[PDB]
Amino acid sequence: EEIIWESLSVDVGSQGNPGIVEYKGVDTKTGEVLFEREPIPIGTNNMGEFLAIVHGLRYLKERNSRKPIYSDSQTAIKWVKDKKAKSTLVRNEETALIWKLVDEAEEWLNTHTYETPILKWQTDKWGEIKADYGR
RNA sequence: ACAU
DNA sequence: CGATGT
Ligand SMILES: [K+]
Ligand SMILES: [Mn+2]
Ligand SMILES: [Mn+2]
Ligand SMILES: [Mn+2]
Ligand SMILES: [Mn+2]
Repeated sequence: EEIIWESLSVDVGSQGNPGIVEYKGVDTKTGEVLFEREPIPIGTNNMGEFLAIVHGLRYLKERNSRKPIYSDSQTAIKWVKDKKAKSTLVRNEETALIWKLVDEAEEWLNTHTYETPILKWQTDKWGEIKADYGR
């Protein structure tokens, strides 16, 4: 209904899907970039969206912030809620790195607590999420 | 059909 | 046009 401007917005960017994956988090109110992941050689859009939310959870918890997180990915929001990323990406030598990051994110979710609301950014009403890569 |  | 997901 209404944008919660006091929030963190996260998004994936990619070159190919599957392909090179990165993500970033920004202050929804100002667009200031708060964190950026170094590009990962092979992953999927949804894996990256998942890692971006989990990194946001860790970022906010470390600084004792109760702000919500916006994501535009229905899939990734559900995976975080389930603490399980149900990706179809083959597990092989080429995909080992992204799968290590995903498994490690799930492990974090299963060993830590948080109250952070994870909210759907309503692209159809509000335009692109402020962490979008412009591609 | 919806979300990327 | 193709791919990732519920
Ligand atoms: K979008
Ligand atoms: Mn997105
Ligand atoms: Mn796993
Ligand atoms: Mn985007
Ligand atoms: Mn895009």
